[PDB]
Amino acid sequence: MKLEIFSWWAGDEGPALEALIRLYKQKYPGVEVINATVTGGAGVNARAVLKTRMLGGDPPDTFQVHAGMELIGTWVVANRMEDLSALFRQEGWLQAFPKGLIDLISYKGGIWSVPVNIHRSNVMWYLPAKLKGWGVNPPRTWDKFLATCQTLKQKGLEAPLALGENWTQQHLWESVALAVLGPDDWNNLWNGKLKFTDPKAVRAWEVFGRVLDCANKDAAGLSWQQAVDRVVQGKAAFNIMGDWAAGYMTTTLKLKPGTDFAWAPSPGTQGVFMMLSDSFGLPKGAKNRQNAINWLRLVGSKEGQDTSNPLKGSIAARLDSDPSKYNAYGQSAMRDWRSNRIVGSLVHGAVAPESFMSQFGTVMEIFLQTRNPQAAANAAQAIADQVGLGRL
Ligand SMILES: OC[C@H]1O[C@H](O)[C@H](O)[C@@H](O)[C@@H]1O
Repeated sequence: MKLEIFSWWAGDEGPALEALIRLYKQKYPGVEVINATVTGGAGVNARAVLKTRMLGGDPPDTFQVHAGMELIGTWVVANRMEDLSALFRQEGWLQAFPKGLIDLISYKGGIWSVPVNIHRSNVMWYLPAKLKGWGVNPPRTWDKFLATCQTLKQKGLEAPLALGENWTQQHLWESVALAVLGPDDWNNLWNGKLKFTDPKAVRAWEVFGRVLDCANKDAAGLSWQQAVDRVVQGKAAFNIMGDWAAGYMTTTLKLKPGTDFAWAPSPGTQGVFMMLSDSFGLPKGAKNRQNAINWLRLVGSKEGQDTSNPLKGSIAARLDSDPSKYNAYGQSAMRDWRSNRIVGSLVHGAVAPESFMSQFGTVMEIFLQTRNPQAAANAAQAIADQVGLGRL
């Protein structure tokens, strides 16, 4: 009796998953659970290893996968995933999750994964005590951000923005783009109505370039946790990162939300929640099909999601989640989830296929070397053209 769970929740990202695994082992003491993590922020490495396994005919029993185009445009269109519609009916999930989320996991009459959470991409983290020590406010626009960072450089803070490795630069970029375009034109990139070479979209890269000039010069070789650490250490003022950062700061670092650190929407994005969702499906050919199905039932449940997510920093996908189980960050994100305009993340798989996502890092590499907005814009457009962005 075995169950192999594939994810990128390694190291200090593992607490929430480990909690779910203990829960599963209580309910199913016969099953030896293989925690098959591929170490690497945002699943860049996991994606590559999964590809080797899936194409090799050796699927895991289930794998972490983002709801939306990431899920659909890779293993679903390849006809390698089981349709979960029957299970959704059995569990009452169609009424348990918001319709917008159901839509992301639905394609050609089937439902293809089970959401465990909602993360938000567009969060700016800072230490409200360090900001007072520097006598600045948390910036609500990119102009105020750029002006505040200049003040901080003047006051001796060399790199007021914390930044890490390539994907985290893309992560920053999607917040900047959302701010510059607004939610509708952000959405228009992904349906192909707005070209990346439109002056409106080129400007995303202009604003992004200036933001990049407030960042640490050693960013390329740092993990997302190391970039958060810079803020906690006061070697930076700000970091734009998903709310797994809140999980890191509370679960791992034992910091108190609101007093030891605070949060705001990414500058220029207040009122918009850029979402993503970690989900699990059922691969065809899974060696342990029933055990995996039982894992899906747990991750789709209120008991599972309200055990795991408070540790993670994400909120539950389930509408019936109990807010009393969440700290001050969790409860804030819960509120914004219900009230804000919702758009999806690029970097975390909601809005574009892996064909595009995987090549966006190359685009970002070339912006880092050229710092030419038009070149980057042109590169994103060529990629979109080559993959047929919008066809799914
Ligand atoms: O690795 C950092 C984060 O990246 C991913 O995009 C996941 O959706 C999230 O679960 C994870 O914490």
